[PDB]
Amino acid sequence: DELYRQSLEIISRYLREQATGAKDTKPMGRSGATSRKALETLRRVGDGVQRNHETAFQGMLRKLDIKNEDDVKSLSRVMIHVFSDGVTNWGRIVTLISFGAFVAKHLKTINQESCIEPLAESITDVLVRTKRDWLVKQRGWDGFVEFFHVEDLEG
Ligand SMILES: CN1CC/C=C/[C@H](O)[C@@H]2CC[C@H]2CN2C[C@@]3(CCCc4cc(Cl)ccc43)COc3ccc(cc32)[C@@](O)(C(=O)O)CC1=O
Repeated sequence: DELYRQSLEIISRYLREQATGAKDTKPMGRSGATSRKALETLRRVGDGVQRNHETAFQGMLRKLDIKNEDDVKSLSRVMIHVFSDGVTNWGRIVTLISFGAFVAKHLKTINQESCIEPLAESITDVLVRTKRDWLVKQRGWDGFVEFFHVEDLEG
């Protein structure tokens, strides 16, 4: 399942990088060029989402009250409720992953870094297993990179 594997790699790297503030220097697996570009795109667009919706992000984090492994496990149901049960577009996918990064940073701050990888898996499961048809129709991570591509300015 190449789409699942690629998705998990991109999402896991972004969440870990957000939490630690350090780039992972290990090579990507399969489809490395696209995955690198996808991660670069999340760095740009995801960071903006977290700031544009800072108050709402903080509010939801507070409401969720994430302390430990069991709370992190409980998030799948919430993601299905909020993300899966609605329209699908790249913006909503970016928000799913960006709020994930916001939770990952919280996990670092409460010294529960071990829960970041399970969190990344949960987000990937929700995205790929509930929206595969859409993702395939939209050309997967190549489509993601194409959708957010910015042309160079003249001059
Ligand atoms: C205009 N916006 C962005 C501002 C809305 C902020 C919301 O109050 C709340 C703060 C987090 C967001 C709720 N979640 C966050 C949520 C749902 C809460 C649990 C959760 C946990 C993780 Cl690890 C990742 C994501 C999520 C599901 O992902 C979302 C995707 C799309 C939208 C909202 C999502 C979103 O698409 C939606 O609200 O439907 C976001 C949207 O329209």
